Amino acid sequence: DQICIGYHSNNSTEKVDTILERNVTVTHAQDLLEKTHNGKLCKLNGIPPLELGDCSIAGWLLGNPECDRLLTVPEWSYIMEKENPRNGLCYPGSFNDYEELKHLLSSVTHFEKVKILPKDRWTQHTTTGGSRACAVSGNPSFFRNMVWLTKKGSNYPVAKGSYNNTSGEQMLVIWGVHHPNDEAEQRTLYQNVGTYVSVGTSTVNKRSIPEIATRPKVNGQGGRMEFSWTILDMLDTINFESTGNLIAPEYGFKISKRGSSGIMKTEGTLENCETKCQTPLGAINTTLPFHNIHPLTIGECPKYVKSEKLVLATGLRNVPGFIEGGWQGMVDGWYGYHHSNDQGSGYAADKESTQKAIDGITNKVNSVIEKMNTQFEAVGKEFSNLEKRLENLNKKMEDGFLDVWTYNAELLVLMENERTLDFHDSNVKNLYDKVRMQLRDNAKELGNGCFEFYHKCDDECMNSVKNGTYDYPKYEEESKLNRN
Amino acid sequence: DQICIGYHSNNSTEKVDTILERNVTVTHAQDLLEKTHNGKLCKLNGIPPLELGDCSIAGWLLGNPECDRLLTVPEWSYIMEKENPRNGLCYPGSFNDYEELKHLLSSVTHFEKVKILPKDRWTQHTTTGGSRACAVSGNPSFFRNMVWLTKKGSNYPVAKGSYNNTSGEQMLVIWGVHHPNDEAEQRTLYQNVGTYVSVGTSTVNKRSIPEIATRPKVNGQGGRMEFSWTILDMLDTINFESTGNLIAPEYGFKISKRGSSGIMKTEGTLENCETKCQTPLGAINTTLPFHNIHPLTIGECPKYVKSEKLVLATGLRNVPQIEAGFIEGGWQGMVDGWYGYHHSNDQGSGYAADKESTQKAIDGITNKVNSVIEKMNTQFEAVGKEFSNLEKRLENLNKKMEDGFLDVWTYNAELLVLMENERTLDFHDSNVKNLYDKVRMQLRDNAKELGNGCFEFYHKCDDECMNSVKNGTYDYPKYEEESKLNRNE
Amino acid sequence: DQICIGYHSNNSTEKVDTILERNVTVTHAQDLLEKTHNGKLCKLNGIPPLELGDCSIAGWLLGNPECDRLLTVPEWSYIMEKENPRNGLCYPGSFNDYEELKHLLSSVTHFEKVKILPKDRWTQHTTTGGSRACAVSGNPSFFRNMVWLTKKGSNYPVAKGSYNNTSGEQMLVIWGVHHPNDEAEQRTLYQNVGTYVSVGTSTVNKRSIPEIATRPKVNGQGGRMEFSWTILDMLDTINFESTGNLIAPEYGFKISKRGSSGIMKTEGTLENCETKCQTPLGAINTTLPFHNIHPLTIGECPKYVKSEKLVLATGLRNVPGFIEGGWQGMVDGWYGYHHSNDQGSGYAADKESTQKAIDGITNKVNSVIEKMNTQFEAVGKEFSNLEKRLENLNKKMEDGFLDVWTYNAELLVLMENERTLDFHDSNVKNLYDKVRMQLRDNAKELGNGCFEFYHKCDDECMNSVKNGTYDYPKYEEESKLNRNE
Ligand SMILES: CC(=O)N[C@H]1[C@H]([C@H](O)[C@H](O)CO)O[C@@](O[C@@H]2[C@@H](O)[C@H](O)O[C@H](CO)[C@@H]2O)(C(=O)O)C[C@@H]1O
Ligand SMILES: CC(=O)N[C@H]1[C@H]([C@H](O)[C@H](O)CO)O[C@@](O[C@@H]2[C@@H](O)[C@H](O)O[C@H](CO)[C@@H]2O)(C(=O)O)C[C@@H]1O
Ligand SMILES: *[C@@H]1O[C@H](CO)[C@@H](O[C@@H]2O[C@H](CO)[C@@H](O)[C@H](O)[C@H]2NC(C)=O)[C@H](O)[C@H]1NC(C)=O
Ligand SMILES: *[C@@H]1O[C@H](CO)[C@@H](O[C@@H]2O[C@H](CO)[C@@H](O)[C@H](O)[C@H]2NC(C)=O)[C@H](O)[C@H]1NC(C)=O
Ligand SMILES: *[C@@H]1O[C@H](CO)[C@@H](O[C@@H]2O[C@H](CO)[C@@H](O)[C@H](O)[C@H]2NC(C)=O)[C@H](O)[C@H]1NC(C)=O
Ligand SMILES: CC(=O)N[C@H]1[C@H]([C@H](O)[C@H](O)CO)O[C@@](O)(C(=O)O)C[C@@H]1O
Ligand SMILES: *[C@@H]1O[C@H](CO)[C@@H](O)[C@H](O)[C@H]1NC(C)=O
Ligand SMILES: *[C@@H]1O[C@H](CO)[C@@H](O)[C@H](O)[C@H]1NC(C)=O
Ligand SMILES: *[C@@H]1O[C@H](CO)[C@@H](O)[C@H](O)[C@H]1NC(C)=O
Ligand SMILES: *[C@@H]1O[C@H](CO)[C@@H](O)[C@H](O)[C@H]1NC(C)=O
Ligand SMILES: *[C@@H]1O[C@H](CO)[C@@H](O)[C@H](O)[C@H]1NC(C)=O
Ligand SMILES: *[C@@H]1O[C@H](CO)[C@@H](O)[C@H](O)[C@H]1NC(C)=O
Ligand SMILES: *[C@@H]1O[C@H](CO)[C@@H](O)[C@H](O)[C@H]1NC(C)=O
Repeated sequence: DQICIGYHSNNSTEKVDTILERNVTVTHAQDLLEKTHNGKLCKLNGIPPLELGDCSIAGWLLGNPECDRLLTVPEWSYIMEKENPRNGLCYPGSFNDYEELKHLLSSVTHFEKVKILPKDRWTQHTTTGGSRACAVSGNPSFFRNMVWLTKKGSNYPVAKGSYNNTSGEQMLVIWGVHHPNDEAEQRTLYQNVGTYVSVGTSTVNKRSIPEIATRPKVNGQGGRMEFSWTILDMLDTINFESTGNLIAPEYGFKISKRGSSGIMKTEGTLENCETKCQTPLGAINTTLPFHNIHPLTIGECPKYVKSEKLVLATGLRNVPGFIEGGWQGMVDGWYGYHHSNDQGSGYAADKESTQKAIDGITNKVNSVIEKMNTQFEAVGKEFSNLEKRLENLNKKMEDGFLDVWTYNAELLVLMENERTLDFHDSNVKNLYDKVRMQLRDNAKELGNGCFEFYHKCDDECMNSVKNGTYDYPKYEEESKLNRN
Repeated sequence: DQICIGYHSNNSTEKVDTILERNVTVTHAQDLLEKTHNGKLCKLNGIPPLELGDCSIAGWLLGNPECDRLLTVPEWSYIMEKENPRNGLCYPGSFNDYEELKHLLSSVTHFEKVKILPKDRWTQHTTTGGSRACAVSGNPSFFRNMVWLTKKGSNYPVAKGSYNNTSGEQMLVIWGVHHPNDEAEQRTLYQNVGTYVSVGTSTVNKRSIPEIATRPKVNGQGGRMEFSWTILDMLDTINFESTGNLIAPEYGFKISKRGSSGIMKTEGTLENCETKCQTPLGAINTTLPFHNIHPLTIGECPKYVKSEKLVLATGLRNVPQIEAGFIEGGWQGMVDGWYGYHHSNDQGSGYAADKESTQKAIDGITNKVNSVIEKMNTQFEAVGKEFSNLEKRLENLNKKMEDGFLDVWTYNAELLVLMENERTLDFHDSNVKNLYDKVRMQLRDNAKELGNGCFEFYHKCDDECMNSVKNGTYDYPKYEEESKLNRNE
Repeated sequence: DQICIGYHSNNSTEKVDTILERNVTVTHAQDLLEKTHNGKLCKLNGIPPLELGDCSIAGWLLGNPECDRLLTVPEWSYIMEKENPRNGLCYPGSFNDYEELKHLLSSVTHFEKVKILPKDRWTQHTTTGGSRACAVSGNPSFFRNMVWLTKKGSNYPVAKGSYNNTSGEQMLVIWGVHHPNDEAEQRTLYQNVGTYVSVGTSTVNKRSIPEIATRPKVNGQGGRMEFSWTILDMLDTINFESTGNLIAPEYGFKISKRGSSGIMKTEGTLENCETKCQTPLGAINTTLPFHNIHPLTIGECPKYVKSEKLVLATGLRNVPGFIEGGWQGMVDGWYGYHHSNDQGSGYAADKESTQKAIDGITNKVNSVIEKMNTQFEAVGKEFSNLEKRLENLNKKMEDGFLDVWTYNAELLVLMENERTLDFHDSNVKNLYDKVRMQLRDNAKELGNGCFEFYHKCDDECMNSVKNGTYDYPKYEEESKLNRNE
């Protein structure tokens, strides 16, 4: 009668890492990292994104003539913008607090255009101005959402306009000022000198004086246009007054939906899919809790780790008694209790320690996945030319948190793998020690892992041993008899 | 003649958590987290806070007529403010660099009001102006700490004012400019167009022009007042000069105490205590090194971890015998030590507890606890800050930084406690096994092990011999022949 | 006839720390922290730094009369500046976006002065203006890189000037405006009131109005000067137009080399070295992976840990069979097989488990060094008086990352030391257990960590025992006969 204790072995070829060892073969391994994407920019939960194409956000909002397909826009999930869009400010100029506006838009879904100041009310001015820098079929044109006020005859009466926000939600209004390149152009466009533009609401209050200087010709013109914006609250009023150099708005952008969104800097084109989260390189379809594609993602999907391998060893060592190696024969459990009697042999497994080990390993896996749900998520942000210190601060903070969490994940995986391998070895050793303890001195220890019984006993005796019910006082006299 | 080795079990029901097992019962556990507070706003080391109430900081410094109880305030320890104070700028307007002023005030204790420009020196102008927006008992009034200069008769001569800071410390000066809502109002109040307000110090150079615009009515007025500030260095001079639209200061605020304080956003009222540190929800009076009430605290008290439970296992496992050794469970009789060494002689018995291993294990566990506590004293402490409407990027940056550091440190603390529990339980098991192995080793082969954790001596010894075996002075050559003779039977 | 099992002991006096016990004596230890510097400021890879002395960046760029030794400056590796420089803006005033310019300079090597607007083209104005705030040898002087245009005779014609950047790289241009203290001074200097200064590029549009006010006297003057700057792109032109209060530039600064550099706030001078890594306190010359001198560093050299000692335990516990302690007479390896045959004895050491332990320890050391090479590196930054919140944010972020990484390193070292000591003890115990298992009952376990054979066998048999080729059916009969006695 022999009762050898061992561990199940198989033919898997999965390798894991450890603190003391590298490239170790195990039986069962669970991967936690996804490294594949389909390389397609496409829908999020059935709502298509907004594709600006060769357009900028400023060009979309001001109404660039080239960007005429964005005049009416349905609900969206995210915004796709090129890194250096070509169609931006048709007329050269600047946008004040552009990056703050982009940050505000990042969490704003569907807009709704409202005609707040029609073009027919300006009866004492000319509203048909345009420039060749914004040309359609060769003829001069202008922004679609704004009006350029100019002389009518030879006078420029004081321009007044007001809007009381009775729409129902918050509204965004954009206005501008014009800066000519000489006094002659100012006199030929507005018939006044020392003009002003005044805007006033319940919170904001500006009065801007046009600035005239000689400048290089950008897009053919030496003049510039300065654009500002504000957010108008419910039941609030905005007032406009100008003796000259006013670019009045015609539409305000009501905020309609709101939600979680973002702006993506991609060079791709919209295709037809349906994914759950989207990265600037492609979509992700996964159930694993980590990925290594791109830090900036939109939707609900795994955390980002800057690593190439994250494999958790949930099985045993693959080395083909337990002092020589594993057993290929066993298929039931994890720990070996070889059967060999006179009437027959067998390969029965142990149902006691196996369940405990499975529960412990599953608890460890779940704890590892659970400890990392509080990771750091990066959010896109834009910074101007004179804000390089802030940009460096943001970049360094994001990189530092990413490195910290990558280190944490890798160290946890390594330590858990080492603990798992040692845990299995200790479990097998403890089972062998318990068998030797219970059986006591009524056997000889062969050395390879099992005992040669000193007393002849049968199926009932040794399944009693397996159940931990061997009774030393029950059968020892014949053992001592055959001891001689 | 029979010795045994086991461990100690008791009646405790504290539960601890481990990286592999959940809700494991132990003998002794030490708590580290604190989850209670009195829910009262009260004193810090005997110094009461500055309770603004319904007033804002601008309303306190400018002298809003509703904030007349704060004209002279004593030394404070922190400032209590509401999220949306009702009484701020009674006359509508703005306040340039408000948040920088609040950041400066977060580290400034007791002020001292000094009359730098008396109201009576303006003998060529009118100083009795006021608005119904800041009205007391129906009649018009104005800010208590400022002067509104208007024309006297039909003339507004150039107004000049200087102050040389000989007060002995740094001074805070606040001025303003009035923006009317048409040209007629400007001519009715100052009798001039194209006016200016100029302020000049050694490091400050400004010249503001009025901005006339059509605006809605806030608190009944269409005009606005813009306020600015500066910090005057010692032995420095500040100059004022204006053709119109000047809201001149009358008092200057002198920094006197300095120290560590803060601005707390709360909606409660002051009460009677004496606390060591204060949170916006209450106060903590304990000695544990962790808490989970609110990230922003003023004073000296534990660090913040976003966890619900943090218990360290400083004891054995609790699996007592159902209905005599470590293979079955623990013994209730060991009240002297941690590692039991039950003995039983021919004439008597007992439950003596070992000493050499117990003291070493106690020292090790205490060192581990102290190391865990000491490794986490370099945590991240959150500091309150305020941001404007056009600074959302900066606010998001600050919020993300604080939240990320809190998450990192919470993860560190939780993982450390888990690993400590695992290794402590394994340590105790290994130490019991080591003691048993040492006893078996010294015993050599002069006993038959019963299996249940202990062996019955083949040689018949007495109290002295078995005490020597306990101490570790068992001599094989002295008592081997009789043992062999007995085992021959 | 008897063998024994043990480990190696010697007379080293290195102490390591562990999570369960402090100041443990070990045989072999490795240090990972550098705590020494030469206290000198000196060259980085053969290129000397730029020594500003008692001058600020603004003083160097605007041409202060005191900083006359920096008119021509060769290539550099880093910039030396004092906390409170003496010679800065000789004429009192301000510098717009000073910290952004310093950040731009933080990654810019060699400049090249280009004379863009000569001093002789202003044939309708007086260019010889000067002040006693910047005085050389008593007489009034001015900035060397700037021109002060005043009236000539009794007229101030409109002043125009343009430059087209054909130099071949980006060029930095600085201009200024003047603020007098009274209307009389403005009339004396320029003959016009309500003057303007206008600057225009393809991305910059500005119109500045002089601000006249009464101010205290700084450096003996009540006026102020405000300076601004811009970066000119290639093939882009800049236009200047003013009716007064214009401080025109004469030189532009072409960015010629670019690279990695920095600004270091120090008070020392330049000595002679050839270092690879420089700190504001001194230079570092080491191959260890960590240091604790100063967070700010220029060059390539170890990471910063805010700690006092970091020692990794490589060897065994140094206490002088394996139960009573280690052996002092073993020199070959770590785990030994002290044997004593009938005709002799010895102190042989095993060569199979020793290699495994050596490989494991080396892998652990290399791994510990490898995981900690993605640390956080601090970069110097400057903030103004009204940017206190940003400064506090930056300081708190840098400090927090420093503490996080210090904690990580310390915990790693402590846990690894515990694991190493336990690993060595377990390995020795495993060796003894495997020998005892292979010997089967043909042994009399003495207790002291080793036993006496029950069968008399020679050197070859003992070698076979040590090599794992011990044969039970070879010499068991005589052993049983002996044990029956
Ligand atoms: C010197 C002074 O304070 N004068 C007025 C003041 C200003 O004339 C102006 O309103 C600045 O905001 O305003 C006060 O007076 C007025 C009301 O009583 C009146 O019904 O409506 C006026 C506007 O049309 C004006 O508001 C005020 O602010 O209430 C007070 C004072 O007389
Ligand atoms: C063209 C020029 O530089 N002219 C003066 C200059 C200006 O007149 C003005 O001071 C701008 O700051 O200032 C200098 O002259 C003067 C002193 O020598 C005199 O004692 O006091 C003057 C003021 O009351 C004035 O400061 C100067 O800055 O020293 C030089 C030059 O003559
Ligand atoms: C903007 O419109 C709203 C409503 O259309 C105005 O609010 C009303 O004001 C009148 C004053 O004559 C009150 O009688 C109403 O009760 C108000 N309605 C609500 C819903 O509050 C508001 O006054 C207008 N804004 C301005 C500047 O006149
Ligand atoms: C502000 O007052 C201080 C003294 O209270 C002035 O400093 C003195 O200036 C005179 C110049 O005539 C010197 O003789 C004294 O030695 C100075 N005393 C001290 C203590 O420094 C200071 O000049 C005044 N400020 C202004 C702008 O005049
Ligand atoms: C600045 O100088 C460059 C180089 O001479 C000018 O670029 C040239 O412009 C002319 C237009 O008449 C073209 O024919 C050349 O081919 C251009 N040269 C290059 C290398 O592109 C540039 O126009 C000048 N700037 C201004 C404002 O005139
Ligand atoms: C009211 C208006 O738009 N007027 C004219 C403008 C301006 O006069 C300036 O040139 C500013 O661009 O410019 C054009 O001549 C041009 O060729 O761009 C078109 C147009 O006739
Ligand atoms: C496995 O990792 C070890 C590192 O110890 C390396 O030497 C070996 O080449 C690796 N093998 C493969 C197939 O990558
Ligand atoms: C995502 O992968 C699963 C595979 O489990 C597949 O069934 C599913 O169709 C995939 N999703 C899409 C949108 O193709
Ligand atoms: C457990 O036993 C102790 C004996 O000291 C006793 O004080 C305590 O009240 C008991 N606890 C319970 C819940 O019975
Ligand atoms: C203890 O933790 C276990 C987790 O395995 C949980 O199932 C059980 O409900 C917990 N008990 C209590 C009283 O919370
Ligand atoms: C703090 O609590 C302790 C109880 O441990 C109490 O003795 C002490 O008086 C309390 N301190 C205050 C200020 O209430
Ligand atoms: C070693 O460390 C211990 C801390 O447990 C301390 O008590 C002892 O003084 C230290 N010895 C030396 C020589 O530093
Ligand atoms: C740095 O130290 C090494 C010692 O290994 C020495 O050889 C080398 O010359 C030193 N470098 C300098 C610049 O002194």
